[PDB]
Amino acid sequence: AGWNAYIDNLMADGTCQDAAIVGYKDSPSVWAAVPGKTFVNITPAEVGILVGKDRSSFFVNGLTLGGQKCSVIRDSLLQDGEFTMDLRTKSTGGAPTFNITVTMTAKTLVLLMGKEGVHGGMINKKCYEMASHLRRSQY
Repeated sequence: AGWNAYIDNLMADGTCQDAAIVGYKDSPSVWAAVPGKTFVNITPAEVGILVGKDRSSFFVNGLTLGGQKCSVIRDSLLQDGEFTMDLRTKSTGGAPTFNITVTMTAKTLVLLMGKEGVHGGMINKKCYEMASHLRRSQY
């Protein structure tokens, strides 16, 4: 309810192409996402891996978000005051790859995907700031 307003903000400057707010407690589900893209299709199983105990194997095997294959660049998801994970999509046949940052709040995972050529640091900072805003409001 009203959660798509946060998506609108994340999508406002035009450098990002996808975004989602996913609750990870109890039964995971997408609270808001960009219709027609990738994050909207995120499954509870994919959410279980992001917040999982094994935080090594995915550096070798990669992971999927909405069925899209990704490689993990750095993981500080469960690190207090840091809360981020930087990823990059894995493409095939000349398709462009995009940078993604996932930030954990008290109840959600804020995922953001940049457009082609957009630096991961910019994506990381934007995702982190939205996550902190939510965190301050107890989400």
